[PDB]
Amino acid sequence: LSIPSMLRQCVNLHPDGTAFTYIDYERDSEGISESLTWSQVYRRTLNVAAEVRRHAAIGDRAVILAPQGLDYIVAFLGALQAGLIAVPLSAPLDERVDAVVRDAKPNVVLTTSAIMGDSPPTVAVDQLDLDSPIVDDSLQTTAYLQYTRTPAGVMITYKNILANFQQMISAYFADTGAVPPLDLFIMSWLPFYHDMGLVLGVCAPIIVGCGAVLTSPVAFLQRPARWLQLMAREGQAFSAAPNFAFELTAAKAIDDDLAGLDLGRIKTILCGSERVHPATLKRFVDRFSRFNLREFAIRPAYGLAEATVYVATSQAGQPPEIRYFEPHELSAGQAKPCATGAGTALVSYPLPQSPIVRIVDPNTNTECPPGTIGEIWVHGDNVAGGYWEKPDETERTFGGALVAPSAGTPVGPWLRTGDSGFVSEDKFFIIGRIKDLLIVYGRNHSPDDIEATIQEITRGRCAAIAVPSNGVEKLVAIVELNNDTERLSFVTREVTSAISTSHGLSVSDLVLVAPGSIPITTSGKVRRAECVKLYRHNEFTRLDA
Ligand SMILES: Nc1ncnc2c1ncn2[C@@H]1O[C@H](COS(=O)(=O)NC(=O)CCCCCCCCCCOc2ccccc2)[C@@H](O)[C@H]1O
Repeated sequence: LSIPSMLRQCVNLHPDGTAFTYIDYERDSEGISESLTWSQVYRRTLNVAAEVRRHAAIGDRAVILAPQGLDYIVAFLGALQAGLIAVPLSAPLDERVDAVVRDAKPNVVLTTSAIMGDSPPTVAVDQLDLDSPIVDDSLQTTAYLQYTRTPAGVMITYKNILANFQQMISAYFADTGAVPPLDLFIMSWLPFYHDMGLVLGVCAPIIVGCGAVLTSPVAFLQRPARWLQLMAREGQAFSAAPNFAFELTAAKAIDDDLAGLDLGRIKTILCGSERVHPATLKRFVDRFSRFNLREFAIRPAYGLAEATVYVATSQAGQPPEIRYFEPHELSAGQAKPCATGAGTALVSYPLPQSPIVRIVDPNTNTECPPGTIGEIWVHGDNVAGGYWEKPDETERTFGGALVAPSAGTPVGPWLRTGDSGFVSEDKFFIIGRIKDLLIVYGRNHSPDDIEATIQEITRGRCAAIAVPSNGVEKLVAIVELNNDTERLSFVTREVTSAISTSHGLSVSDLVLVAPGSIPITTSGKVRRAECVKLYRHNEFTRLDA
């Protein structure tokens, strides 16, 4: 039923089995290990549940404001144990944190003494005696709020979680009868305050019944090779990452750091949370196949917080499948398949069985014929019931109703994803986020394709954004370069020409910025939203000024 009850079952079956292992690279460049069996994490959880019960009631929200580590896991679990709606947030570094706190009106804050320095009662869980030897007041419905201009908290129920896990276990392990191997372990460096990192690092170990090897996204960014190192531990690894993490690892990992790594036991590496670029997948597999990385272990995956996490993934037992389409028709709105190597390449996602996806005209609420691009709509029991205390926004995002649905298609409710895609053959494809699209003379260009063009030339971070000006959208590219005045001219004319010939677009402004200037998250590739208003308020410093 609930995560607390599943954790108590983990303790019953395998009290002394290892549940969570956290590798901390902050003091020791090589990582200090600290591990909890099922019984020990349960004890900590119960102690946190006792402490939160002094401050909040069943149903109250509990904000978690801790760094990545075991204390975060035990704050979150202890909150669910005492029947509180957890709110996983990031450690203060912030304005969106106070906006979330105002929205969720929490009755307790769970944090650590270290960031205690950075009103509801505040608990430093590390300063609690967490290993001192009941509180099962768990809810059977709402587990936690997942926060993503006003901050909207996705209500995630235990039903959402279990349904998404059943869909996930079945698609990821369809080749083994929806049974994961005995050898499975979870490895993740993804932040626990993002949906991918929370469901994979914290929730999955309990629901699947395996242990997790965990670390911090700052450890991964410092030395991406550690990711491969930790996945190559004993057993069959299951991990996940955004596309730029695949690129970064292919780029910055030294073959000396990988002395004697066996990557052949890695069960699954999901690639998600952003557009999956075939070129990235090929660079990753071509560079790490030497260590026995299996190509069928790379699994592109699509989802969003509003669907708990998972919507679709590639066929189990096969390497990712790539399809090719004519780009002029793609911008026109039509998917026309073309020969291998011609046109744009898109990762083929098999139409999922559960949840179900449809391609729908956002202006008429009617399905699109195959090959016609529209908005991806999602139906299924993993789709959240709404945004916390936001009835109107809930209605606009979750209340998709299909007019004259096709045979076998529910009328509603549909989750409108904001993503543009199409169906070809019996696979569907994701173009990208609609708000990020560049519309020029009635045509639609995707910023992921523009940035993939620019990157190959720059080898750095990009953002292709749309700046409105006197009734149209103008193309602007924020381009990170390594840090003379001719060399700058070489890159500007190269990139400008590459966008001209590959897209038929004129670049209205190329902003050469230093590395780190484009807003990125720890798990977000680029916030093209933020780029637009940083550029409009002239907050960028160029290298050629
Ligand atoms: N594959 C993709 N291609 C293109 N765009 C993608 C995309 N995925 C997300 N996006 C973009 O990102 C938007 C959503 O952003 S978001 O709300 O913050 N959330 C996200 O993006 C998260 C989506 C990730 C996909 C599935 C992650 C699996 C999670 C762990 C499995 O645990 C298990 C399960 C079983 C066994 C062991 C472990 C989406 O609206 C879309 O625009």
